Amino acid sequence: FNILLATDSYKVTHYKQYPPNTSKVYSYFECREYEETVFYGLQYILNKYLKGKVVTKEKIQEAKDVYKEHFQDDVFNEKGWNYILEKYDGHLPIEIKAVPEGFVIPRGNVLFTVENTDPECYWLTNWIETILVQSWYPITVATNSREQKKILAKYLLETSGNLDGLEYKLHDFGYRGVSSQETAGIGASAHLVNFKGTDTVAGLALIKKYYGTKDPVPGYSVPAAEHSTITAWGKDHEKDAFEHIVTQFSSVPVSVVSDSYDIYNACEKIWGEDLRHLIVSRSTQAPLIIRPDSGNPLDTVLKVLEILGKKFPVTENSKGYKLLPPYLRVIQGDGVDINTLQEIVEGMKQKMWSIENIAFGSGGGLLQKLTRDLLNCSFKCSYVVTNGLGINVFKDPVADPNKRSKKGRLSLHRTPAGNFVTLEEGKGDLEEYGQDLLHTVFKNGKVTKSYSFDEIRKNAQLNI
Amino acid sequence: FNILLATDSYKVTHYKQYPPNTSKVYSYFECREYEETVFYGLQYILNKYLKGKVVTKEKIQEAKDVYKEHFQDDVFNEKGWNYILEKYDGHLPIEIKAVPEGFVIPRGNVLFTVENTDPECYWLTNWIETILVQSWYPITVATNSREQKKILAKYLLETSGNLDGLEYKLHDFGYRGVSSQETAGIGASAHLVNFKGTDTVAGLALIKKYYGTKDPVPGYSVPAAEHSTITAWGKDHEKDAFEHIVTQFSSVPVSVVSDSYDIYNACEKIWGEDLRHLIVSRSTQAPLIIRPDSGNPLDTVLKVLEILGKKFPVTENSKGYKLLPPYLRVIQGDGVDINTLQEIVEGMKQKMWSIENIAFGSGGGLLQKLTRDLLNCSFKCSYVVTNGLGINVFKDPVADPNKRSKKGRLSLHRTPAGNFVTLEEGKGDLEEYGQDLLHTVFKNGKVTKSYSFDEIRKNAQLNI
Ligand SMILES: NC(=O)c1ccc[n+]([C@@H]2O[C@H](COP(=O)(O)O)[C@@H](O)[C@H]2O)c1
Ligand SMILES: NC(=O)c1ccc[n+]([C@@H]2O[C@H](COP(=O)(O)O)[C@@H](O)[C@H]2O)c1
Ligand code: BEF
Ligand code: BEF
Ligand SMILES: [Mg+2]
Ligand SMILES: [Mg+2]
Ligand SMILES: [Mg+2]
Ligand SMILES: [Mg+2]
Repeated sequence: FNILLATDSYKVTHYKQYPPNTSKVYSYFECREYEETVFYGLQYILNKYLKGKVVTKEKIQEAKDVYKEHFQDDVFNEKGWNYILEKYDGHLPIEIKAVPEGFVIPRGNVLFTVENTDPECYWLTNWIETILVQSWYPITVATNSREQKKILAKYLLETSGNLDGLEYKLHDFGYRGVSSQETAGIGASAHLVNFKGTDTVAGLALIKKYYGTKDPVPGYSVPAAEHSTITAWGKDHEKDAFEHIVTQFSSVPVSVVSDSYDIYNACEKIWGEDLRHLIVSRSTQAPLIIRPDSGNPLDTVLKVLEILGKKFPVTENSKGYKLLPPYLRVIQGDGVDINTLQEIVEGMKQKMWSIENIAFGSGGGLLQKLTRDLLNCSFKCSYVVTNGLGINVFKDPVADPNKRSKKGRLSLHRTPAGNFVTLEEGKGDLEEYGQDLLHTVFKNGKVTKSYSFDEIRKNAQLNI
Repeated sequence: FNILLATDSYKVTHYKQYPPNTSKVYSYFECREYEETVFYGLQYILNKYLKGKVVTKEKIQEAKDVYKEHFQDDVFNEKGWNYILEKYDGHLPIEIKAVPEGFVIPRGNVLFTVENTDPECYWLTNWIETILVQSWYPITVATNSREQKKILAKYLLETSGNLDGLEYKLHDFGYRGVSSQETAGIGASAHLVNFKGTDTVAGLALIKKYYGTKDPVPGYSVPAAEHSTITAWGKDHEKDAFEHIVTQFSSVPVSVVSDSYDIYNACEKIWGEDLRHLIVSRSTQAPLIIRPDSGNPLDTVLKVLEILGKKFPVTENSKGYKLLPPYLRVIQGDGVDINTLQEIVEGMKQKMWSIENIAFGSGGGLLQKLTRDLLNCSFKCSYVVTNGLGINVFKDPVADPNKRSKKGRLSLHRTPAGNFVTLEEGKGDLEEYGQDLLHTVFKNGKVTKSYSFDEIRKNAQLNI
């Protein structure tokens, strides 16, 4: 990896465009006005890409040669990058201040700020915009995952009276549905801020290396079938497949995809009659988890539950909702996103089925069908010093007040009512709102403040 | 990177679920029934992740330790992975056959197949489903980018009579808007199959390393301002910023973002009056490219063109469409996706403006706002050998015929009319349809057939 080649091309040309005698460029990231966002993922970027000796003679030469062809011209700031190599042993003279990871902050607040610590390196602040702005992704995954946790918590509490099992109710199925291995690890880690169930194994190593947990692993899975392991037996032998699988995994939970040919026949006849003896004998710690995977998600879940309710001994819990026996559960992992998850739990509640009975899997909805524009994430210069004079700067496009940016040096504060406010124009310096909540997390090539994954999870808890 | 940790967790458990006495599992990828897809990106995955010694004693131990905690149980196929290590020096006994990269194939056709070449490794075929299915991403980017190229070609031809400059009409702005550095390189390389202009520098090294071009670089950029380089001058000094910037880049094309405060004022008064003398003196090879970046994209483009056409001499080309002088062009890089791109070129055509006048930048629309479901990309087992007998297998869920998969051994053929057909059930063996278009690209740890990026671009060309 070469940081000289990890920016938007145009930024290679910007050192020639700032006002002469500019000594400081100061910029900030916000999720510009999903009312609150989980701040998560900057620490991964600081450690993997920004800290330590990130400039060498070889990387400068590599970049020089690439840009000469890419621009068909010499624009590359060879001298400026060489200055960093010679003066600072290739450590970036940058200071980044940030809200603690895991913090849940309303939209429109400063989340981190970036500025150069050497006047010669005024151009460096925005060089690294591109790489820092990618923090949008773990923020957005963590935020959207937490929003689904809120929905699940509301309905689980209402239909059952407690939150038991909540952290296992939304399982990450998105490894194949993301755009890369690196994205899989980042997104899966962001989901694990809120939940514990994951099939996206890449998330584990990332958390272990960059954040750390008291537990050996931050997430867990269970054995589960896929269509190849059912259909390989042949269409006439779906029962033999089911029997073999539950018997191989007789003492741990096992998920078995049941819709290869006819989900309703599988539930009613195969599970509900032919193999019923192998289900009712299972432990509470080792249920069969039936997995439909096609059809209208709500309609399918309701009909599956109706079928099972007729074949197995249903109880009524203390809230008056129906509950399958403890050895039998359902997981819906097709077509799941925040919208359909809401539709399913509401439809279940309306038909008097406890949310205890169900869990969800989600792949693309969880890790891929998200963009930087969902929380309007963006990074802008708000302050410059030119000719020794500090100036508060901003953009304010006539036709889109939504793209208006903040002015001057920024700080994040608690209000007297304990909400958040971002103070502009250096007004934090007046101290009418107590101390700035941002902390220096990176300075001159070093990570200066860090959070464990356990701390992040605590910061990210729901109010309930 | 450890390929034992690069699968969906449940696949770790599948070796215990297939029918006993299974010696072969054979699987295929399709973009299940955007009528045609550009096949691109597999060669990256083969080289980066699948080839050579990918199993070691250490990687086996690491996976074993991780999975023991992840599953709270010892389900991991240590023996099976050890067998590959000892027998094949850690090289995967897998054969993959694929349509050539760059090929443009209608939906619902086999694009590649995967099978194990050693009966002991029947479980391996689908172990690597997760990593191979990520090919959805470069396929989908390449395909969506090419569809935008078709729109641009149609309107450019209609309004100008030719396709000159077509390959520079859609510029990749997506580096900050994708989910990771790795995704940035993959996505950017896929866009470069169709176009030559990019700010996502990461795409260049990926192409150079995995594909190769005769040209020094596969993509190019031009100097361009951003809001920090304009706003840093202070609000009252926008004209000074513009002047400094066009003067710094007087002999190459230069893009200058013009909407920091009031795009219409900037066009009519700053460029069109105060600095007009610095614009009309510019070369045809070094135009000013004015960049709006806010507002309704269609309304804004049209109003900018109207303003400019009143301040600069406009000609009428041989097709009857209005053309700005050659030293002046516009780039619209906000809110651009395939739908808004079509709306803008159509709106322009209606107001009699040549598409020669305009180019586009697109970030999230081009590289992030895409999912595996756009082309319905899926990987399924279609054939297995159990007890020495081959059986054709498939899923066919009752409530969604769209998830029905193909049966048996597959092959891809030209039809007598020159179209494509996927033959099922090993019917390609009858040779009634000319030769199979799938070629072995990977076998037993070796990449056996490779394509240059130049060949891919040729394969992916538009008809016209
Ligand atoms: N453990 C599992 O059951 C498991 C794991 C990974 C993916 N999947 C598949 O993921 C699909 C959902 O993916 P999307 O949410 O990306 O559409 C489901 O159809 C499911 O079959 C299932
Ligand atoms: N060379 C350039 O002009 C350039 C490069 C990269 C990103 N951008 C910015 O990208 C934004 C578009 O990004 P999205 O398409 O992801 O929304 C534009 O508003 C533009 O300012 C511009
Ligand atoms: F494994 Be099935 F095709 F979702
Ligand atoms: F650089 Be601008 F804020 F698009
Ligand atoms: Mg599925
Ligand atoms: Mg912009
Ligand atoms: Mg934007
Ligand atoms: Mg699917």
